[PDB]
Amino acid sequence: IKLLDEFLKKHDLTRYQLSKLTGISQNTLKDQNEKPLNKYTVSILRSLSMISGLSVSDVLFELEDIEKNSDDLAGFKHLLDKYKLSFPAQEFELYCLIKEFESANIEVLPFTFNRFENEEHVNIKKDVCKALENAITVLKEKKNELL
Amino acid sequence: MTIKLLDEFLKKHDLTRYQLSKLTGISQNTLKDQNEKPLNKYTVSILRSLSMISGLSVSDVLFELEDIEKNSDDLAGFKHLLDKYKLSFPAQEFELYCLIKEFESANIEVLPFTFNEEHVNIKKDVCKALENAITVLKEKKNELL
Repeated sequence: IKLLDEFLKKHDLTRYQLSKLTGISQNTLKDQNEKPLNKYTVSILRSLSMISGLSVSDVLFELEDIEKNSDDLAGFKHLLDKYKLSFPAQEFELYCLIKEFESANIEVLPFTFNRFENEEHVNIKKDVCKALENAITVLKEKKNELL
Repeated sequence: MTIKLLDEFLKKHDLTRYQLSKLTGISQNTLKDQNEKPLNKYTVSILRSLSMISGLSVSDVLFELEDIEKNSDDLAGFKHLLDKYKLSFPAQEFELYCLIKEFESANIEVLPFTFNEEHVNIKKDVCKALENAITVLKEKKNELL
């Protein structure tokens, strides 16, 4: 999806402009465009803040939000796309936990749902919400065992 | 001032580099290297690891690090001035800090502001000096946008 370009495009900006403003080379920025958010430096956040008018904090949040929307979310993307559901706060919380584990070099095995998808549900939205809350809880408990 | 950002952060949260290394598997010598870096070199990965161990959101971690950095920054000459007269203007100091770091991220040097007129209200006058300097950097930035 290319994270840097998505942010720039959201604000009607280009890597062309960013390169002229900052002196950062065209190929460096093409590289930057391929990087996952975990590789972004505060320096790049500051450059984007400068050109976009957003605080550094708000730049990071918009990039997180863009990344979150293309992320596998450890298997939940499939479930959310399939059933056409949206739980913004919970999805973001799950995303942040997943990225914490990644930053600690700890693998997060995908949540899987083959029994869930091969069973009847009274309310699918309620049931997926519950599954997402349950996944958040397991990841919090997994984190707690490390602290 | 070349304050050790990582240690200052961890110390404020009763944490050590040793604990951070335990959590993340990042070797203690790598964290010693990390401790020597200015904030502009910090990755989101590091911010996330600090968020994980501290219980603070990534946003709150970033802001704490920025505040630590800002409070030891030369502020293009204003630190000496602010220290001399024992004055504090947190929002204005931070806005000046933010602009300076924007320019540094754009490989643009900010030379220090230079400073015997009469002052009845030194608080007020240094505050305007600071506000004036902010405007200068904003105009300099606007010319580039």
